[PDB]
Amino acid sequence: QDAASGEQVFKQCLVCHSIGPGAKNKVGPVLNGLFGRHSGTIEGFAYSDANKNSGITWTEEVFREYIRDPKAKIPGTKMIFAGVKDEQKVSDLIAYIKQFNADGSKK
Ligand code: HEC
Repeated sequence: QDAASGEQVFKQCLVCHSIGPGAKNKVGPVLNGLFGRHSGTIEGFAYSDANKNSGITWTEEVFREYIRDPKAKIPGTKMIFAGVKDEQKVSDLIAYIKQFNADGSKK
């Protein structure tokens, strides 16, 4: 979707997550290079067993389902957040996050 627009939806996430150059782990783990990565693998982040042992691979479709209702997808997750219900917002959000490489540089 529209990355400029996803940047604004990302503000809800920024409180707990970093993205971009120099991103560091906070309440939540860095989101650089998210798509394609296996859940619970950012080094130095203390993941819940619920996330670490889930066996999830972060594809766009799986991100989509998770973000609408995190607790429904990963019961017991430390990510206590109501989710993003709006379809367009999710599509924008995806566009924004997809811009980043694992190192925080922009594709
Ligand atoms: C604090 C109140 C959070 C907000 C707001 C958002 N996230 Fe989050 N996120 C948070 C925690 C504590 C964790 C770890 C969960 C655990 O159970 O260990 C997470 C995790 C994620 C993940 C999975 C990451 C992985 O490496 O597997 C994703 C994909 C994720 N968070 C995305 C995300 C987005 C897109 C948000 C904005 C809508 C967002 N989170 C908000 C804490 C918090």
